Amino acid sequence: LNVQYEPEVTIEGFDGNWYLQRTDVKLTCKADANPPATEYHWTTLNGSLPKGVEAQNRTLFFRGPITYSLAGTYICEATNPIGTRSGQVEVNITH
Repeated sequence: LNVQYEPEVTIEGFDGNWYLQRTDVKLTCKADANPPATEYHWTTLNGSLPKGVEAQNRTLFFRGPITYSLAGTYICEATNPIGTRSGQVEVNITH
């Protein structure tokens, strides 16, 4: 297209406060750009992946209900010919 921009990374899924007993607590990472992407980077603020999440492509599928060990910042970066952008989300567990 006439416009070329670095991929816009967005987090989708449960919008709001995350409830312990809910399977709706999964998140999807989307990068929107003129070209899809050349590379995709998925990393959390802790640099590691929790044992409660099942990762599939740019989709964060939670294996079940959200737990305290599932709380934190999930970030993803997309590498494109126009640049690299990252999106993050901060999940908190209800009390």
